[PDB]
Amino acid sequence: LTPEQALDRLEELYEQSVNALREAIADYVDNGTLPDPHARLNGLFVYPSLSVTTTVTRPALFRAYLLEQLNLVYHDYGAHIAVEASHHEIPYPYVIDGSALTLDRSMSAGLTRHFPTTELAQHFDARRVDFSLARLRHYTGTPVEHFQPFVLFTNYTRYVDEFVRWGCSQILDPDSPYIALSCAGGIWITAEEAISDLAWKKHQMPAWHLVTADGQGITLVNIGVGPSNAKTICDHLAVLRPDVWLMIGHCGGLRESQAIGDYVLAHAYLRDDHVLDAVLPPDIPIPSIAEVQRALYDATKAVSGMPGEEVKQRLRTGTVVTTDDRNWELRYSASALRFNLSRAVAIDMESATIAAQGYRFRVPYGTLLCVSDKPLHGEIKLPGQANRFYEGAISEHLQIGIRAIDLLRAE
Amino acid sequence: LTPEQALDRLEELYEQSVNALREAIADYVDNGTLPDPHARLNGLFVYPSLSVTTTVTRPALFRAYLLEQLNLVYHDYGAHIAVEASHHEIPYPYVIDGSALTLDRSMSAGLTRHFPTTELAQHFDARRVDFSLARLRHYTGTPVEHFQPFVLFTNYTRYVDEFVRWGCSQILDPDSPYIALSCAGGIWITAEEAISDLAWKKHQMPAWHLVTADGQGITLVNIGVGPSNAKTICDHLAVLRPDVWLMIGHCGGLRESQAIGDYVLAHAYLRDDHVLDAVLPPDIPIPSIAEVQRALYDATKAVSGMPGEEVKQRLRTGTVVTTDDRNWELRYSASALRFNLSRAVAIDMESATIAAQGYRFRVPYGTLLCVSDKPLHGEIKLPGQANRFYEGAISEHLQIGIRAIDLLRAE
Amino acid sequence: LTPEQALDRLEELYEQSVNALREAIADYVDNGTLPDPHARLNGLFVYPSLSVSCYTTTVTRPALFRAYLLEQLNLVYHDYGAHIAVEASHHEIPYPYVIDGSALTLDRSMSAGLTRHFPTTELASHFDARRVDFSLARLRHYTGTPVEHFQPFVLFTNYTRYVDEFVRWGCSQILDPDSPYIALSCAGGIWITAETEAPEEALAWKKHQMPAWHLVTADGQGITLVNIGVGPSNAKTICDHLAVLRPDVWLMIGHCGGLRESQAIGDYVLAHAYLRDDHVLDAVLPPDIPIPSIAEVQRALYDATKAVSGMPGEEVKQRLRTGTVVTTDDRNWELRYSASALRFNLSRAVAIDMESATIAAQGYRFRVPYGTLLCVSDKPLHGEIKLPGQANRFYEGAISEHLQIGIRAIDLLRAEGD
Amino acid sequence: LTPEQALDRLEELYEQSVNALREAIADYVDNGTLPDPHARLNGLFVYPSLSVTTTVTRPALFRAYLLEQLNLVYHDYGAHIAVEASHHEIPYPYVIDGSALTLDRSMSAGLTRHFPTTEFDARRVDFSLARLRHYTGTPVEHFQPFVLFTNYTRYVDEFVRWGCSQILDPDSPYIALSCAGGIWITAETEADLAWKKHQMPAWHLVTADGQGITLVNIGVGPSNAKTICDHLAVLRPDVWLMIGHCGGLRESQAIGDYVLAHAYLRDDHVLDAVLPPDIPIPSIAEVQRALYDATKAVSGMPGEEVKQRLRTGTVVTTDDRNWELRYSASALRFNLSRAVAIDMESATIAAQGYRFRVPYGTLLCVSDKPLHGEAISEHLQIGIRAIDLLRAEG
Amino acid sequence: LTPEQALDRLEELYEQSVNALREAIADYVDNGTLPDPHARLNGLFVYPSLSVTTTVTRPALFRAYLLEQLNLVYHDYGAHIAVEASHHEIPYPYVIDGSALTLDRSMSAGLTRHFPTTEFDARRVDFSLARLRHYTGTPVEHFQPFVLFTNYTRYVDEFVRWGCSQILDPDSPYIALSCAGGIWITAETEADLAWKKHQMPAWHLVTADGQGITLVNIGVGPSNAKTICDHLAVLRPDVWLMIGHCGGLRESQAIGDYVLAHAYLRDDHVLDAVLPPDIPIPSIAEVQRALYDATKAVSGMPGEEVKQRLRTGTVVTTDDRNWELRYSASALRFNLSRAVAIDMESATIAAQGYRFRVPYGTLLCVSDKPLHGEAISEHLQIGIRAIDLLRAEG
Repeated sequence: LTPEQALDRLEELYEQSVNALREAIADYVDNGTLPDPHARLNGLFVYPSLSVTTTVTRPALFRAYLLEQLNLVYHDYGAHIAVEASHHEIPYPYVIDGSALTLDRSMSAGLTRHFPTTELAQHFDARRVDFSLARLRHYTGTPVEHFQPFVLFTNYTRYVDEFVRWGCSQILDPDSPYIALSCAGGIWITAEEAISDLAWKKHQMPAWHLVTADGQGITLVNIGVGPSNAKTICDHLAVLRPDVWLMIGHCGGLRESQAIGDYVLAHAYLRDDHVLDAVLPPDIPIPSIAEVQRALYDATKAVSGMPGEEVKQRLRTGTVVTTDDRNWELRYSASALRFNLSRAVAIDMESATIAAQGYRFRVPYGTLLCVSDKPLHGEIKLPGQANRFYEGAISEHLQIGIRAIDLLRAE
Repeated sequence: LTPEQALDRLEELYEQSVNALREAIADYVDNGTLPDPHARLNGLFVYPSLSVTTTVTRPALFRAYLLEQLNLVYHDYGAHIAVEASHHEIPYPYVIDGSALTLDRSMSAGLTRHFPTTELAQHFDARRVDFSLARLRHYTGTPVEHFQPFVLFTNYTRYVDEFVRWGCSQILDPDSPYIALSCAGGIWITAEEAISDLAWKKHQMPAWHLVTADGQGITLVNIGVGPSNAKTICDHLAVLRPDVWLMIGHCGGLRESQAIGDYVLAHAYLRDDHVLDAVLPPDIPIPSIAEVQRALYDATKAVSGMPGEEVKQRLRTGTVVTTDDRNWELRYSASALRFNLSRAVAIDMESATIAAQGYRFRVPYGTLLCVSDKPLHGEIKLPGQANRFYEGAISEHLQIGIRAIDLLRAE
Repeated sequence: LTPEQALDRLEELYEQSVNALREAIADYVDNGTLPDPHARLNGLFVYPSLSVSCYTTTVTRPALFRAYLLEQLNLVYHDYGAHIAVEASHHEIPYPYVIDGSALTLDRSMSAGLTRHFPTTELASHFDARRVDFSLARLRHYTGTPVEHFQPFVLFTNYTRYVDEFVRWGCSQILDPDSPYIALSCAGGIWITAETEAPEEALAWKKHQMPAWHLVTADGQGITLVNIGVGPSNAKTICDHLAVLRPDVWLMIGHCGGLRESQAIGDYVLAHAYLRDDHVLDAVLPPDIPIPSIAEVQRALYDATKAVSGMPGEEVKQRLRTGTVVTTDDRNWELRYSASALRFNLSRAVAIDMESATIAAQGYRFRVPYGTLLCVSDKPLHGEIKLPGQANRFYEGAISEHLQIGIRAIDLLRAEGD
Repeated sequence: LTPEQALDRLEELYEQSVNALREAIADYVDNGTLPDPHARLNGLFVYPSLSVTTTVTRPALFRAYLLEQLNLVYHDYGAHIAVEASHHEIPYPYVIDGSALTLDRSMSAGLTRHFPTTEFDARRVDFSLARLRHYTGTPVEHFQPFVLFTNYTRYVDEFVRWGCSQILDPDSPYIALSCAGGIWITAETEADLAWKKHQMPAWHLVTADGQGITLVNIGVGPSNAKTICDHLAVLRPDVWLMIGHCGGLRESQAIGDYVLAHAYLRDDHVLDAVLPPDIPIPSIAEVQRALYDATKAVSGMPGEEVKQRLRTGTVVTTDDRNWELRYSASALRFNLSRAVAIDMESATIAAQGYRFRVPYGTLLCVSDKPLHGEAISEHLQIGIRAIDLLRAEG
Repeated sequence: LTPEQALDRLEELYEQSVNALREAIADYVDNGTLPDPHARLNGLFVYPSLSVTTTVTRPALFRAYLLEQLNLVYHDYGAHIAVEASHHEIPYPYVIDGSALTLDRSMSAGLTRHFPTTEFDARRVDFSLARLRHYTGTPVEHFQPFVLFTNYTRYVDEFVRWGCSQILDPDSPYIALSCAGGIWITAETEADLAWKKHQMPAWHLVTADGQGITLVNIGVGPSNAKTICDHLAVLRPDVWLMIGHCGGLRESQAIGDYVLAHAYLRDDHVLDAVLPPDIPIPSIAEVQRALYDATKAVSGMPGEEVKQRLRTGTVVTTDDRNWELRYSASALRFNLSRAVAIDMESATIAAQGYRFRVPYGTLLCVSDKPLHGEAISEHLQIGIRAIDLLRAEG
């Protein structure tokens, strides 16, 4: 029972099963020692279990989060918690923290035919959480410990450049909460090269964390383009239960009055990204969150300078069409009717996906896009072709994103 | 050209074609006189046309609205308007304002084989507008002239009772803007029987208008139950281009914490009403309007008494499931998964339909439902079975609806 | 236990359970006391169970279904020498079902308290007790009349004018001492017999969504007229509940839109098929499951139209068209005729309405004989659009006969049950 | 504008083009001469169109039908009758119904290049008239207006036998039995292999006025059923009945029992595109009634007994002959549709009949109880009495 | 556990139940005696199951297959072989393959009530073994592992003729030609009507080791095609080829040209439920190559000329024989699929072959140019050379 209690038993049974297995395996490599099926059947290396009931892992990492939710039940429901051993063995690939010193084909087949491996045919159960922690590091090029609870998603490396910039000067100012910058390379920064000409080549979703003492900083992930890996990153960032993730990206404005550099606030999404159709049908509505919508509207106002509802000029609120087909223009004729029915105000390739994932995993979400092109009105040009109007508004766009996270953290 | 101009030509050519036809027909009844095909081919009785371009009707009725939009283009675009005669004849059934003195089968077939009738195989063109004006009167039991721009939709005759109550005492108070009450019976009221034990039998969607000098009062329509005639009423009320219509109804609460009498603010809709699937697919998102959402939230706060965000107790915001199958409970098992995916917070039979119609016709919309039952938690009972908790909150519910219209009119 | 004894026990037992629960609730509303887990685990307020042999079911309101239950129980008892068992079951009656209609609703010490310590409704022969109470609780509300007044022959109408005619005919019918119709149960609680003063008022449309009217006979074999409004929703709804009363037949008598050039307002349409565009039943009965027509009902409706109307051969051949009826949930279907045109053509649609297919599909689902006899009140595709209740002399003058045919078919059908 | 000669006028314009076409091509094959391109546009080969507007063809055999059709339009509303040339040239292959070419693709390379090719109106009926004679071992001129459909050789035999019994006895109205393979039997004659030479052989039992029975043995599956009806439709039959065997789905019914369809569960798939499965196909009351009577009589049931061997319900037509291998899946639908019997051509004949305005019905005989683990001449006689009954009330 | 006797052990358990079953029912029909209910549970009628787990039946003919299968499991991994009784009773109708009952529904009312009824494992293969002999005029014991599929009687004849030429000449390996209708021809003998008695007749050209060709003439449409394959599959053929005619869809190709399928546009509908149309059906390279070779040889093309008469592409199989009547609709898809020819059974044989792991291929001959307005023995010979070639590399 009790808060501070069980939480130590978890770490106990956890590190208990982890080293047991890490050893058993070593005992098998250059020896061939088989683990005792009895001690195993009793939990030689099984994931800690906790009831009040689902198995957990890396309790030390989710330490804080587990307490914040632990006593928040004890001190008002009088429930007991009998942390013990579950009936789910930890897959060995997860106990080899770091890299894996390979063996030959026969040895590896033995690991498979004798020890516990991954089992597809099986919220957030110990196994699913470990699955996403493994990948998250690989995709982002950073440790899971540095991840902050307020994340920003971008599709322009220019934005990462700025972030790291702003993030360093912030580490230098003693009046700033930010004390360090975890970079996709695996380097820490404190009080000129945080950007590596090797992160992009090595990680397809490089992240950058602006850490704070209390662990309430800003994390930025460059998810790249497309609904597919926008869905990917979210499947994983979900296990760290973020407070909110915002899509700060570029889009094609679909209305006449829009100007390159204007902003779009999505209050609905036309889901033509396909990727999540089987686990969340296109007819299941994904609403906007009043809190984030307001933080976004306010931040645009604050940073913009547009007095009161003057923002109404360069800031439109409407539905966004997210598609997995970048060259939709080749098929405008077909898309025309759906764009008209949905009164679409803009089109991009990640928004809806991010929003729906936020919706699926109960993670607050929002999208603030920047018009960087006008496909149906001539004036054709996308990010990277010298649009002084869009480029000359990236800092501004990124600022808005940060102000918003500020407004949200304030609550 | 010009505002005050053309607007008089419209009424001119209109009343011109209307009497011409009304006469021509009389000339045919007890005479058999055929109208001159030449004068006809030149516009003996054709709908006034207006370009800057779509045909119009009853210009006198849409007088105000046509000006508000007329000069609002002249005084800032320097465009000319050549009102003339269109190439669309007015169907005779519309020129017989009131009732139709019948003839025999041979005479009626002659009207058909010789004069202009309704043509299905053909925004808001003269013909479609006349179609809806004809029906609107019949369905509501009131003249089209009394309709106010702020309408309320209810599904409980109890609410109409209250409205008429409150509406009469308001006509008496000289400090009230309201100067009269147009009743579904066809009676006017000024400064004890506005409710007729014959309106409900004669009209399936009785309305009640609380008129004002400036014509900015509150109109209430009892649409009945079901998505089908919720779609019906809207197809018509659209031609009078209302400023907003709100669904003030009862619903089944789907969450445990909800209490009979609580309120639900829809921020999204699970469209299982089917009725609008062919003209607006279930995957086309219907967002909420920030203005109405706020007017509704504020009004609930104001009238409720719940301090600040205390409303959070008896007021939930979430997606609503609208269905055309009232006995959904017989099929809970099937509906379970979709209710869970959509995180449904309540279920009713008109909301989504009203919202989508509002969305289709660019008419601001919103829904404030009152939990009058809890299907998945025992505590079973619907409106009319003596729920002192729901009934003892109808005035309150109706007040909220009115406060909201007040907040919206204030803008 | 003999059939008649099985019914007496079901009654005594049911009433015992109802009363036990009403009482236990009063003790709670006052002394704040509640029932014992033991007494309940035995069956303090539990529905009785009826078993035969091995089929078994829970039963509710036995007195209301006595004739029905007796008929089925007698059959298997005498003809198959079956054994009948009656006794407590393991399903408690949900307290709302013992309240009746209205109750003493006060505070949270009630609403929340009741469902906390007493039996509530938990979703997850043909129909079991809870399923039947569900529908029984609502018929009352929807129709404005006691469930025990419903007759086994039902007539569904979509226009108030039919109710007017039905009530006239009925009133003048109970006034004829050699007629089987003895009383007229009206929506609102009004009961009309011979020794009744002022039968003229026999406001119901304000208080009830689908008011009903019953012309009862000494043996419950009269005629029930339910005026369902408009649309597939309500049709589906009323039928869900009306099915538990196990009706002999339900007929849809109402107006429709004739879709053929040669049709004349006032003409009749005998449906022999349905293009289901009502959507309301797609999930539980896909549109590809055919809804056939019942030969005996077709025959009764065909024969009644002839007899009652007096139409001779050729007149019948033209005024009484028999084909496919399309039912839609979109009243303003005209606004998009192009889209509908194609479907109408493939189905050789003879008419379009808003409740037909739904009624028939429901009858099909619940094994209740069904049929449709509509009357053309306008011609949407040929220059005569009109909403029921406007100036339309030819149709209004057709209503009385249309009703008579419906009553004749029922009379003809009741007469064939041998 | 005269409903009579007008049929003869159009009749003239047909040979006026048939002769022209044959001649023109008879030349090219020899002399190599190509017809005047101007003569073509003039209307050298086109069909004789009509107006009251549509082209026609083979007015010869369609005389009765045609005359007995236009008259209803004249002596009942007096309509303008127009009979001239059309802008549609007859396809050269529909004109080889007189001779029999043996050339080749090259010796035809010009036939397609120069002469008019193929690329209910005239072109439509021609398409069917052609094939119709190939699928059956008979000429279109022998087809009777009352058709029976079968899928069991035992019925053809049982039929050919019965026919002859009637073909000789002067009392009967049946004069000659047109057989599959160009054969022709008359009262003055004596008593094969059509099954190898024809996908779907037929056997007509002609009469003076041509109001006798005609039996076509369709293949199996809904493909053939649809196919044969597309062509037959062109002769405007008065009614066609599917009389076949089926698997009984109810515990009650016994092998030999009859099933009368009152609805169809269409799993035949073949007509889904032109007629979506949600379109309902009703049963014809008079045909339903005929089959019922024909059964009551020929069976020997007083008027109730019949219901112990006769069953009315919804039939399921599938293109999956081995549907049993996956009944687990079918089950829900069979239950939902309260299925009574299952076969492979019924709904298809019914639906096709419904599309071409041809009265239809099906009388099936249970030949297997697939869900339970478990007469011919009579079955056929029933079809006959039903046909003859329907002919009477007509 | 001995891969040999084990096949004989299971073989024993079969007759151990076949004999039992027949006996038991031979009694009831006479004495009226019902078998010990305890004897049944004991395993009186059940099938001889296997484990290495699945029942088996008719191990007799399946000896070669069976032995030559278990061995691969022993001499390659040494697996436990279990051969005992199963919990599945043999359906009484699958045992009437010795006698021939003539009773009736009532005289069988008990057969179903008392005895075991019908309500790839054992029950499955039995289902096919039965029917397979009814659809073809031949016994399952004469089926060769190399099958050819046809839809044109001209091919059977062309085939039966050729076979005999080989059946007599001692040099050839073909010894006897099993014919449709129980007929059996040998080098010592002389030289019909199967077409009337069988939906799909077959004609085997047996050899000592039973590695000869076998020709089945399937009906028309994909229903028959699917149906025949469901049963044939049970004999585990080595390969079956569809050699039929088709309509050419390309301006180039000429009547008589050949079409080799490299993909299928499935509009046959019949296999949509068990194998959704989005599942791709690939072509077998070795079979594609065989047909290509067989064509190059038998045609007389040096190694290029062939491409002027031979075309490889995607075939469209439809259940709509008169698809032309609505080509307007088909057009988009034919274009999208770059369709080359259209037929009614190809994709169906292909898909079915793909489901049962049976090498497949189709060689079609253009017999019509429907979109343009416009050899047999060779076609058949090609099929042969392809078959014989594939037999060689095996």
